[PDB]
Amino acid sequence: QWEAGMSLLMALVVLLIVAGNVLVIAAIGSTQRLQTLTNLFITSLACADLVVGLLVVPFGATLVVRGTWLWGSFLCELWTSLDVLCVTASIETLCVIAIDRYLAITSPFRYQSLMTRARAKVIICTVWAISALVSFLPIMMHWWRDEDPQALKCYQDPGCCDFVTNRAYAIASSIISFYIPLLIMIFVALRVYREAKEQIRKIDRASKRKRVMLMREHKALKTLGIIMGVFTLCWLPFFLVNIVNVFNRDLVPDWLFVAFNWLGYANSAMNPIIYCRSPDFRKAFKRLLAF
Ligand SMILES: CC(C)(C)NC[C@H](O)COc1cccc2[nH]c(C#N)c(I)c12
Repeated sequence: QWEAGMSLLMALVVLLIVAGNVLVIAAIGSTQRLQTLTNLFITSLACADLVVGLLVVPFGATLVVRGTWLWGSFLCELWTSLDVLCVTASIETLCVIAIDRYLAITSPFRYQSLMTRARAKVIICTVWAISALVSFLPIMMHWWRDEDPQALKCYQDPGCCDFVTNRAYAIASSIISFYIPLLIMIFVALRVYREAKEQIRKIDRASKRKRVMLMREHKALKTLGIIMGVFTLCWLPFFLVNIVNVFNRDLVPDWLFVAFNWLGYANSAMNPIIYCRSPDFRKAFKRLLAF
């Protein structure tokens, strides 16, 4: 009856994710004070991370608990596609926010004259467009399938929903969906840690007006660096191992490959918790929870 002592932690984590992200969307949707530009991208994340809790985690939970896929050969690929999509759409939006805070911290004038709200919404959709094209289609077109006699065995089996992929895909799909966006995100997230350091460096002047607006605008930039940071810690392991197999299979235990995968799942619930650093958010979550 070990199944009962697991469905609790699983229903618990689904709760944290959903409740938490539904909260973050409401906090921004209600409070006009939280309806900033960057907080639109943050909304996108709250959605990607929500879809995970609502669909990706539930199904993925029954596959670990029962040890067998019970929802057919279709929902297998469909659940896989939503999974890959949500992770692609995330790293891309985090990569946007980096370039955003960069262009908004080095060209304050050009930024305001070019970056509106209706344009940033286009940006958000363009990201979800590329994410689908890149992750969703190649799966639908079965470019991931392997010719291995063992692999061909798992495709004809509806009860088996293992993501057995060839090595050509394994490499390209991980580069495109993760590594390239990650490197870009990291590089730019370091260029914004230098300018945001030189701004608080060449601040022996200013005032309790200009140092207060550099105390709020360095302070959010930290919360973003934490989001980008934690996210990397939860998904970089998984993708390192993912590549290891491409070079040398049977070197990493399958139980572990699933471990690091759930590590990256937990990352969806970690966001709303980190937003409690901001006084605004922290006050907005109390309004809704009826305190
Ligand atoms: C295997 C499964 C149970 C569904 N979990 C997949 C991960 O959530 C996401 O893994 C990825 C995310 C984004 C792009 C990716 N490319 C490849 C490959 N090869 C993977 I694995 C991958």
